[PDB]
Amino acid sequence: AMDDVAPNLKALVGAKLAARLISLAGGLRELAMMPSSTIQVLGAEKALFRHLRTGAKPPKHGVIYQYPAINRSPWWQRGKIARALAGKLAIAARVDYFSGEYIAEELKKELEARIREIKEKY
RNA sequence: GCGAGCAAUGAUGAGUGAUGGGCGAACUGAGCUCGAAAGAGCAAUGAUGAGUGAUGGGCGAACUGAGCUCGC
Repeated sequence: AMDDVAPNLKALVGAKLAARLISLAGGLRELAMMPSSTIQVLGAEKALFRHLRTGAKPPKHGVIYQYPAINRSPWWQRGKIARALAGKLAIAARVDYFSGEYIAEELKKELEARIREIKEKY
């Protein structure tokens, strides 16, 4: 049993999003020090920039956009899933930096359950 | 105060602006959804709001063309 050891972000979202969130926070310490309501908009790029400089439309999502329930679903669900996903990611990044202990099937079950709740709602 | 020089065969005005890429001034911060309705489930370990692309109606918008200069 002491051979099956792994990081959580690789299981909850996988490398295409995990290594992007690390690179857009500059590092994994910095991603673990970030709030859900900034992890939502990491890699929104030109959309975050002009929401500041010109006071434009707030970015609904950043590099999280290609998640398994955002770029492929109705607009009603796209906004609600983005911040819930960023919540569960803000937990997962703090786990993988500060302790490195594995819980990611429960972090998956909670994000199945909150998206099933978004389904009974919408 | 009055005259003098230049000018439609071109007097006047302006040291200031363009195009492209990030960051900073404490994102919202609790509601939502189902139900005859009390109620029930989800939620600060993040509810909700803030998307991109396209379709239709409405609203508004800015070079001049003669003045410039002076001696006592």
